[PDB]
Amino acid sequence: KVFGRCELAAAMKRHGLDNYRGYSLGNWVCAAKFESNFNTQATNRNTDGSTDYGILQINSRWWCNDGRTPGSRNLCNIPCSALLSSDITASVNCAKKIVSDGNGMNAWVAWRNRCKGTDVQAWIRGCRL
Ligand SMILES: [Cl-]
Ligand SMILES: [Cl-]
Repeated sequence: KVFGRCELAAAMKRHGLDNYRGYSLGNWVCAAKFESNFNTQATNRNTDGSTDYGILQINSRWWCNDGRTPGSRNLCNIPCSALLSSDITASVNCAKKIVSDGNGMNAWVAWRNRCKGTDVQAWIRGCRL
């Protein structure tokens, strides 16, 4: 599924991401835009052999099992394919574990490079929330 910007903001708010660990909703919408272009089916392979999955590009080295990332962990206890669903619940629940892990949203390279320190409220402007 490719979400609209406001549709995704609404879904994320419903799932408890607005101000989760102090990160306002716009941060999450911005991260999703630049990680996946709001596409739940996005995948990208990394040089180390791991793959990033779904709307928030969650990585198989640590967070999910894809059966092809040797010696990896599965800290979210889910198959990586669950992160590609039209239902964002699994992605949100895993993202909450990631952002609690110590480096906050800096875990997402696109967030650090393209959202951090910018006017992220713009991402939710105009939306019925
Ligand atoms: Cl915001
Ligand atoms: Cl933080």
